[PDB]
Amino acid sequence: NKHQQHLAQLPKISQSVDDVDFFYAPADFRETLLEKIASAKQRICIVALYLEQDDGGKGILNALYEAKRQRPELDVRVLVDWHRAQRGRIGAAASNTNADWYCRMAQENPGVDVPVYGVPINTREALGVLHFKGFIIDDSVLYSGASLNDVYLHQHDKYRYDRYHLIRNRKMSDIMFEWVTQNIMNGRGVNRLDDVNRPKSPEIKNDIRLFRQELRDAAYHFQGDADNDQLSVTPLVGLGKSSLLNKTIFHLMPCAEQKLTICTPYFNLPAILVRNIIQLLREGKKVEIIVGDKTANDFYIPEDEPFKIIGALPYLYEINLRRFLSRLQYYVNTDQLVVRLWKDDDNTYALKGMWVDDKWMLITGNNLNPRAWRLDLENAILIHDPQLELAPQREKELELIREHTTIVKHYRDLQSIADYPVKVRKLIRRLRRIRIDRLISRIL
Ligand SMILES: CCCCCCCCCCCCCCCC(=O)OC[C@H](COP(=O)(O)OP(=O)(O)OC[C@H]1O[C@@H](n2ccc(N)nc2=O)[C@H](O)[C@@H]1O)OC(=O)CCCCCCCCCCCCCCC
Repeated sequence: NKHQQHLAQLPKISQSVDDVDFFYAPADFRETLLEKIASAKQRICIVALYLEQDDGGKGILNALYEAKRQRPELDVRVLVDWHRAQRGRIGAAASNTNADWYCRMAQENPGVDVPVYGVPINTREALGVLHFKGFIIDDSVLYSGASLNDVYLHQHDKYRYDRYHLIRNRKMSDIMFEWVTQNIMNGRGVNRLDDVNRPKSPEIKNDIRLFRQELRDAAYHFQGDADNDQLSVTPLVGLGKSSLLNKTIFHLMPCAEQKLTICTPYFNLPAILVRNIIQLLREGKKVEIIVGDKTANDFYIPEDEPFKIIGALPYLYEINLRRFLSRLQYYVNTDQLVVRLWKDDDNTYALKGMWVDDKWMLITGNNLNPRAWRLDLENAILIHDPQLELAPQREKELELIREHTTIVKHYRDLQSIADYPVKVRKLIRRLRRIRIDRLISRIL
């Protein structure tokens, strides 16, 4: 079996069960992060899509400044997306940016250096973003898809559901930390957001081009020290067709002997992944797909509030799901295909991951969409648990993930375009007439 061989031959870093901690809620993740910031003695590397200027973001940044204040020799770095940091939300009131905020924070803390870098994966945000996940603190990585804001940290009443794994592993964290240092920190495109005279994009357009071309080769290189019959972790990083992550995602699915479970908050599977699923289904195996309700998509705008064009995305992601469910309705009937809609009032959904049987767990920022396949800098940690040492945590986590879901029993239980609000419905129909929906899909 060529797929199983790929996995068997992946380099693997030995992992102690006692150096792996699951957390099951945003608040716990927040507290853990604050716990580790205060405790860190060597380094703190925060890579995130963004670090918002809200109570959540402030909480984390204040704690970083405080850590550096009490340990000047501490190596503290924040890396966020260059483009995202220099704008407000799409279709919101143009405002003070996070980058401006980063500048005020430096000014307001004169003695203490917490460099905030901005990482452009492409010259336009829409064609590439920093989707590298990981908070690297000393010998450990607190790993999550979460960015740093109110909802992701559950600062107040609303939350955004992600996953949270802390892994103490000297070798892995070193590999991840050094990679970030070598391939991002010093690198053409990367500029400091905590500087009022930071450049604009026209000046670095060619720096970004060469940066992307070097990241096209983005990979980790390390010797394996663990065999395929012991708990291990395999850090994976990638961008584009050369991504080892994407190839590992590809080969994982067919390795399922019983069941595959997939999480994504943006359901838009590349054809090659859909074929994997169909294969599994045709072999009598089970496939579980846990996606958010459109109302739990962070692009969703309620009927109440004025409609904005970006608010059409969750509808498109649902169209994708309904089309996918309609094709495979037989397997829903046989109870092999289980599609779960997640919804918890107006809380939002951001879960990623793959589970292959009870043996592999992929924790990743990868949303298994065209964005991750072609555009964005993605990473992951692949946990191999052959002796089932993490079974209590795996089972507990999935139990909690599934709690606020309902199983789709037929595809027509999902709304069709006809049922959508008049402005959305109209917009979407026009896009489908002139096949623009097929085009936009590639950046979704
Ligand atoms: C009214 C004006 C109309 C004009 C529209 C054109 C404007 C385009 C320029 C901006 C392009 C943004 C690209 C973002 C890609 C990204 O973050 O990709 C990664 C992301 C998943 O990252 P993950 O780590 O999983 O985390 P999140 O899910 O929290 O990431 C969501 C990001 O999106 C931001 N956001 C969310 C809601 C909102 N209203 N505005 C925001 O800025 C958040 O602040 C955050 O940065 O994957 C995605 O986000 C998947 C969707 C990609 C969007 C594709 C480009 C924009 C749509 C296309 C234009 C046509 C309109 C639609 C017509 C049907």
